[PDB]
Amino acid sequence: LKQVEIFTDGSCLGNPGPGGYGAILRYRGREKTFSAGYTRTTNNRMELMAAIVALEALKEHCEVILSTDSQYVRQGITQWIHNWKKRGWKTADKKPVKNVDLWQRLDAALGQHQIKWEWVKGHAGHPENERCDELARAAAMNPTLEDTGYQ
Repeated sequence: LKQVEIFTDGSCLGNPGPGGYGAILRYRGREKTFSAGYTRTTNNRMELMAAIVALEALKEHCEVILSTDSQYVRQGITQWIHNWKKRGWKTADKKPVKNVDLWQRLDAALGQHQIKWEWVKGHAGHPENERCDELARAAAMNPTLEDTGYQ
C-alpha cells in the first residue's frame, strides 16, 4: 500500500569461499527476487550484500520493513555505525573499518528510506527468510561475480 517488505540472507559454502545472497522485495503485491554468486567472499560480506542489493533496487523513497537474521548487520546498525562515522570509518588503530566498502553503501541507502528492521531468529515460521537461504546457497554453487572489495 506504499510499503516494501524486504527479506534478505547471504552465505558462503566455505568461508572465505564462494558465496551468494538471496533477497525478496514485495512492492505492490508483486514479489521480486534478487540472487547472485561470487567466486570468493565471506559470510559477513554476503549478509551485508543482500541488504544493500535490495535497498539499491528501490528507485524511490519508501517506508520499508527489512527482515534478516544477520547478527553482523544487526550489531552494525544498532550499535557500531553511529560511532564509526564519528571516527571517520577507522578503528582505534586508525585502519579502515572492516568491510567499510559495504558499510558505506548500506549507510547511503538507509539514508533514502524510512526503515523498520525486523531481526529474525531461526528459519522456522519465516518462510521468506528460508527461501532467501535456498537462493543464497544455489547462487554460491555457480559463482559468476567477483567480490572486488574483499581483501
